Amino acid sequence: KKKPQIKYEEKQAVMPESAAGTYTFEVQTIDGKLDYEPYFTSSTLPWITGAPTISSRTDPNKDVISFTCLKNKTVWNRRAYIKFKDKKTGQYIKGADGKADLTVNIIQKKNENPVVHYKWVDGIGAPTENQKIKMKIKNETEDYFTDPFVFKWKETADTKFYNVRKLDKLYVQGQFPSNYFVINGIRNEQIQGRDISQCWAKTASNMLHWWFEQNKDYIEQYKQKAAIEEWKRPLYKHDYIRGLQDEDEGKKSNIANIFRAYSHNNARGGYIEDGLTWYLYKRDGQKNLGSIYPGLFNDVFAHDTSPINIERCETKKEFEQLMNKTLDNKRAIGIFWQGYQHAVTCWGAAYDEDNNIICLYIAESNLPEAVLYPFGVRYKGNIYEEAEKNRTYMFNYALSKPENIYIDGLTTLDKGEDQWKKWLEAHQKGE
Ligand SMILES: [K+]
Ligand SMILES: [K+]
Ligand SMILES: [K+]
Repeated sequence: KKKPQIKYEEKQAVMPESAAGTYTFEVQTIDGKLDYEPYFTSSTLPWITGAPTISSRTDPNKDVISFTCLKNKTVWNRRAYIKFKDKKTGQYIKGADGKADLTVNIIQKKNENPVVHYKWVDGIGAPTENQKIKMKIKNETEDYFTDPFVFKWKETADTKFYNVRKLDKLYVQGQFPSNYFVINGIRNEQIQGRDISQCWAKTASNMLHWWFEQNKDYIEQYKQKAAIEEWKRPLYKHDYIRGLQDEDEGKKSNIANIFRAYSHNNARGGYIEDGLTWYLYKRDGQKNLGSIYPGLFNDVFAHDTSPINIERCETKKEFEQLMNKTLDNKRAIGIFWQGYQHAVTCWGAAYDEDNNIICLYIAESNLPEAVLYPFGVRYKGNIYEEAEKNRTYMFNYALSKPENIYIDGLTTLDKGEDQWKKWLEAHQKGE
């Protein structure tokens, strides 16, 4: 009497559709019918209902194994594993090489028709359908990314986000104006500013434009009530001119021009939070960041009352908690990572029906178009039984082979409403 065995060609994944259902695969039964029991390697996987079972043994050559899945609402494949226990010995059955356990890889396919909702940074509106631009797949082929959340948000006269671009990247030698980089400075001096490594400053400038717009009425009062230092008076405005051609980027943003003319362009880079501090209040660390120190609202804010925060994330739970808190608190968003420290601005996020964050809409100062670009959000480990670390990779749809960008954290800028309120109540009490 030969011992019956089971076999399965492991290179064959079992791939159920995204729909809910009971799905099957076949296990070969050799020399009879082994007494075994299938088991998922994790029993707490929420999208699998119960254990797998042997649902038919009528064919002498094969067993049918069944398992039941919930609908995959997400835009990612998801993975489970089935092993088999010999019921007499209690031991896991060996695979073809005789050493590894026999393991069947289950990969339930993604939702091809997700319902997506969006959350944008407070005060910048939301894209109209006419402002959403589909994206060609690059290798530019004539294929397009076809998932609805993959769009560029085109800047127009009517859009309210900010995306200041690096003049060093836009510049075409011999075609752009020779004076493309010239800036008229605070003392009406002419300065040539370069921005090739100023990712951090472009991100700070975008956030500062948003902050000056949000706090426009407070800043008007501040200019009328504070004893402003004479040289700083021209800095209490923000001009961001939409509709300019690339050759005119030097005229587009007074804030970006201040960083370009008076900060540094060190190839190591800088930090978003340092640019934000430098613009808004005095701190000893930023003493030598530039050749001037704007510190425009030190009467309102100090480091103790700071509207700037820095937080890190290393899991899907950490990233999503941070993003949702920031978006629900009317804060602007800078994203950083070590690549030199890289920095971009985030203006919003796309969500699937499970509230997973699936895409970010990014002002990238290194990228050429006057648009926000979609950066897809992906994970390499399980998102149901999360490991100690599950980095939130970012996928640049615009690039022809997108290297993985592990988000390190978020530098955020709050409106500072309580601080502004306390400042204003203090002046009216003295009046
Ligand atoms: K689930
Ligand atoms: K099980
Ligand atoms: K998964």
